[PDB]
Amino acid sequence: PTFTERSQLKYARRLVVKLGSAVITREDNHGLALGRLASIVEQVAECHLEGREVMMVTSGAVAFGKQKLAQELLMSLSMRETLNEPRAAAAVGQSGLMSLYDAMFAQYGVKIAQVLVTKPDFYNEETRNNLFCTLSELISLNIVPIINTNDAVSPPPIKDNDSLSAMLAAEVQADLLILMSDVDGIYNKPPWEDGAKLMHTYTSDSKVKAATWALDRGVSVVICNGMQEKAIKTIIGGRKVGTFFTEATESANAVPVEVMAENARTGSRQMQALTPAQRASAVNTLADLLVSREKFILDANAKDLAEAQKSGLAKPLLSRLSLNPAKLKNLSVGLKQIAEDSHKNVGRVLRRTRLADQLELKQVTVPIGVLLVIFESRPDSLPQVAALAMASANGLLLKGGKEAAHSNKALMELVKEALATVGAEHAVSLVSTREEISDLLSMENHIDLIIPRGSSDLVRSIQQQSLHIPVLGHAEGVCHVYIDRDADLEKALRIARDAKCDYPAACNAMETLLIHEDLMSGAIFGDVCNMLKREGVKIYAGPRLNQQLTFGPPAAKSLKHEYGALECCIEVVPSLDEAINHIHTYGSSHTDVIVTENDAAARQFLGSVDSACVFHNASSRFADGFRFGLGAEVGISTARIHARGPVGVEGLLTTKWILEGQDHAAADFAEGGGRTWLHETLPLD
Amino acid sequence: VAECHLEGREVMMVTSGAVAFGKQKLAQELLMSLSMRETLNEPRAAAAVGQSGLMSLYDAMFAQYGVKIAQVLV
Repeated sequence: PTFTERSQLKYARRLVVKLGSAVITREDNHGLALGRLASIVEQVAECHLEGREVMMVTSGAVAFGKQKLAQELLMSLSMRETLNEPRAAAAVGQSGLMSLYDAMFAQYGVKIAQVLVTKPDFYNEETRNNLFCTLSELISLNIVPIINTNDAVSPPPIKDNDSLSAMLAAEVQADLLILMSDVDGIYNKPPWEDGAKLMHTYTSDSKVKAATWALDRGVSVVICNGMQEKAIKTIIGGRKVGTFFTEATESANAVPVEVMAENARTGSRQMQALTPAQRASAVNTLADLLVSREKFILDANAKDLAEAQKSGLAKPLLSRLSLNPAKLKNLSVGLKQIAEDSHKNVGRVLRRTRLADQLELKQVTVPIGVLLVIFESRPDSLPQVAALAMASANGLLLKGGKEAAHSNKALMELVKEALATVGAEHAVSLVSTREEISDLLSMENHIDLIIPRGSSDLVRSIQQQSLHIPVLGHAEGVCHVYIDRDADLEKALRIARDAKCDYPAACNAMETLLIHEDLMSGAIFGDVCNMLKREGVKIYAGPRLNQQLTFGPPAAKSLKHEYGALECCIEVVPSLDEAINHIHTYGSSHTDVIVTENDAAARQFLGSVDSACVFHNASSRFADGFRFGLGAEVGISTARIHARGPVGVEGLLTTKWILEGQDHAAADFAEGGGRTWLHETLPLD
Repeated sequence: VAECHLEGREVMMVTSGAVAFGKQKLAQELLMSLSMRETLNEPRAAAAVGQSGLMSLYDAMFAQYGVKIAQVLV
């Protein structure tokens, strides 16, 4: 079986389609699946005019024949009686079906040739070889030999069209093999069972038996879904459809998906009972080991970035690939601060209240569970997020990028060691090297939270891709600035300086500007535009300014665009309320800032604006959590739930209600029992 | 045949000459599949090809008269 991977399909030369009887007929048994049939034939004529070697093996003649025979038998009775067989249908259907195929194909210039066979024809070797050389000749002549079994005179380990197709594919020595059947694939139990798990690849029934048999002779077998649209062009498209069949890539190559997740769940439950300074000691040891074997990891990083450099794929990426013992020291000290602050994050009380005699309760913090972080290779965060997990005592699934994968593996074994030290388990599992983002993205019930961290491309591709799963992270940092008629100019000057000039590539970086039109005449417009020129900032403009000015800067494509570089649209309005309108109209509710000296307008703004965060005489670059004294954050959430913007450690917990009644019961508290409600909010511990 | 059968008689042709038609088709193809350089100077194959095409032709012709046919190889 030369081919082994669903990219290698691009290069199959000789392939053998095989349609099932379910494909041809409908459920009404009143015709054909003409749409499906002609679709298959169009795909085959395409993939053959390409140059490939293709030879269908049909089926379902008897169904068509039965339709025809029934109609005739109706049409041949006495009108009196109207007022109250394998071989026959076989032959009739064979004729009509060949005619139909022939018209359809000749619509594409190609030519066909019926070839009927029987079972004993395989037992005579000479017959077998005559058939073989015949088929090879036909194919060599650019012909599409539509094979079938001579059921018309001799109905039938060849016991079907399927085993037939297998034996053929072997003898013909073809590349591929497609059993376009009724069902869509394979599971470890019927759909009306437990374990509806698709066998997108198959390691190592009648269908499956033939699959085994043939696959043991050099062919590469597939099984698709007959009713699955654009089947063949997509299988050749390489995309994972149906149950591909190849040999094993066992855990020596990769644990498939889940065992990692469940191992992580288990170890999370383990460390759940390992609170008091256990994980603190763990992160202490981890920072130590980070500063103790950096030479190894420095050299791994150096070599891996040097390897990636020959590709030269992305200057931002290749620059983030920088790693030096300065960053190592920064990571170590941040992790030390994590160890410090992470003392009593978990298992902490929130409420203390009694309802009845000896009937108290509380609502206690608790890890979230299985976390899947995803990020372009910025390996500096790997130990960061690992420390976050092991402080929060929740498991963590890891999947970065192919870049720096070796350095990532180094960091991974580092942290795995440091955790196995105390924790009794590597309650963490990395996986990389072609981890089919969409697939595990679709998998549910084990993962909890998607944490994209790489860059805006990642978060976008996720949001558009992610479906039915808690995600995090913003989509784009379309910040907004407003300056009031009650604001000194140089303030706004240095403010816009720190705003745009500081790091235009940031996510939380400003990309717009809004000014009270009243003060437009105060030369401040010119001041700021000239300052932007001092920084060489591309300036766009909007309808209000274009109306206002004569020559002016160029226009703007769309108010809801982001640049990431020295480009910032600028608009101007009269009304603070109008500012509210515009912001809410375009802004991502991500960030905002007010520069003014009156609080009345300022506080009205603040109370009215619905950003993720608002400010006063400050900088959008303040949005880093670490700047908030929040400790090591994990990301920036614009989602309307559970967390806003700076997401520290607490954004990685939930609560759990616990109660200890004596013998209490619900109906007991009703008037039928001497039980009351107290709701005395006991002072939390 | 369609006449003498719409009359009511019982008729069932037994054709021949598939290989000739097949040879015509095969020759044309073999021409159409050479390098333009070389252009400047088998029972079973023709059998099957002719069988297909011939059955198609009979089928169109007969269906022009309402009757229906059915290939039977032996």
